[PDB]
Amino acid sequence: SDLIPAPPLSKVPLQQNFQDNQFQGKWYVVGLAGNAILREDKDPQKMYATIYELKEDKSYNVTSVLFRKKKCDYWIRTFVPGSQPGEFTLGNIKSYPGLTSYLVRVVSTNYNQHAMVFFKKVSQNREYFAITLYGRTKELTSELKENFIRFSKSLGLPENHIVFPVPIDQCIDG
Ligand SMILES: N[C@H](CO)C(=O)OC[C@@H](N)C(=O)OC[C@H](NC(=O)c1cccc(O)c1O)C(=O)O
Ligand SMILES: [Fe+3]
Repeated sequence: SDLIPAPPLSKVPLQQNFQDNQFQGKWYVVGLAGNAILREDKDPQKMYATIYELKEDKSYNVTSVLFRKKKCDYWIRTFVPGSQPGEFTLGNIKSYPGLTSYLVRVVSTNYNQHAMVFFKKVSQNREYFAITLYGRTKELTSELKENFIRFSKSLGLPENHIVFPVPIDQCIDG
């Protein structure tokens, strides 16, 4: 119940010329970091997928599919376009008990291989933040992973708060 403080938004770059149409589709979480994320070598974090779908109103339908307790859970929420392109807020925030704020900032992406996305939420008055290294495939170059590690560290996170989920085939394919 001690959190590393969220960084100031100045330390989180924004992906320039964000193309919402090109960001659509399935992304694999090849890297995950955050002040509430901890490496667990006893029971390692399994890889999951997050699928982005533009609706007519240009807001995203965001579905995360995860393999947990031998079934696939489906975490659904809406990302509403924020102050500038590549920046979002959470739609229908009142339906999530405790949530007072939620921010999404796409830091960098080339749209067809990889992406880094910054998340910040204030839940039960506690300020959580996270970065995900998204991949179009389950594997990415060690270079991109090291860059993700360097970015996470630049935001105050030590490497025991930086995990690389293990590739799986259940649920996240198809
Ligand atoms: N189900 C998967 C793990 O199998 C999962 O929820 O991990 C993703 C991660 N973002 C997360 O939700 O874990 C920590 C959790 N959430 C965050 O730290 C978090 C932080 C910033 C933005 C978010 O949407 C978050 O969910 C928490 O508050 O304890
Ligand atoms: Fe979450």
